[PDB]
Amino acid sequence: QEPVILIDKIERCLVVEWYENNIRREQRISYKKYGNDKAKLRAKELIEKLKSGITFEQLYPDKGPPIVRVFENVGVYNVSLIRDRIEREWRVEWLENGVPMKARWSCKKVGNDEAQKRADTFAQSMIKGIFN
DNA sequence: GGTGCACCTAGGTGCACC
DNA sequence: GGTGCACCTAGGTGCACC
Repeated sequence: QEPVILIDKIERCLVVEWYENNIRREQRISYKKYGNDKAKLRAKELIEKLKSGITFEQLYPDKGPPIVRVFENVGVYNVSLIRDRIEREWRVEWLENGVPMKARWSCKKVGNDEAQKRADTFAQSMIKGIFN
């Protein structure tokens, strides 16, 4: 169930295959392009990142569903953090007095990193109990 | 036949420009 | 302040050399 390096001599590429929950996911590294030494090193780098706890989506957000829910229904307020590729924005959803509410930050303005930082700071500070 | 450098392309991304 | 559209990187492959 740990991440593993596979060889595809027909495609002339490595394949780093690992399992999250019960789903398998692979990432190809062509040694036709990168070469044997570089490919093995970059695959090691990805192995290191997966050892750190990084998930699939934060590595390849381009791949997967358009709307991704980082977490949802967090106890009270049912706080949720969402990444939306269609509208290219970071959103937070919660329930204040049984009322659905949401905020959004664009990525076109500040970028993926700052938009995630502001949405995360907003959401976790909401869980701390200091926002209206 | 195997290998990897050198190009090429499509699509995400975020800055500049008002 | 919001967009358009100039960049950038990843992914794919031909092509002289082992």
